Amino acid sequence: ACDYTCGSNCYSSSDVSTAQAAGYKLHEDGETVGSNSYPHKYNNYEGFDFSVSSPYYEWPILSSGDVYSGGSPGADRVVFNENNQLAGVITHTGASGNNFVECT
Ligand SMILES: Nc1nc2c(ncn2[C@@H]2O[C@H](CO)[C@@H](OP(=O)(O)O)[C@H]2O)c(=O)[nH]1
Ligand SMILES: [Ca+2]
Repeated sequence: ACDYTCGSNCYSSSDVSTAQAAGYKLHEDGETVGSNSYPHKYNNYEGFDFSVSSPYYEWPILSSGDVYSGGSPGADRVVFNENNQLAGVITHTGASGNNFVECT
């Protein structure tokens, strides 16, 4: 069973922890990857009820199982905070335009 289901993509907790660790490391070092500069601030315009405090940062999680290193980020993202706490896993899949919905 999937711990997080983003559309058709299936992710386990280990998939999320691995992606999160990479994104947080880049955040700490003040570095970014890709043309859209990840990781970067996630403003939460959607208004999700996150259990952890802001600021939030978004980082791509890939269905391939690889850690994001540039190029197309796909539709899925892990959102973490300043303390490297997982806020949640969100996706563009099933959401209009560039909006997000939570992965179930
Ligand atoms: N939908 C949405 N996009 C946000 C939010 N905060 C920042 N963004 C950025 O706005 C764009 C929406 O897809 C993305 O930028 P990016 O294109 O540079 O990755 C996304 O990272 C937010 O709260 N909601
Ligand atoms: Ca996996």
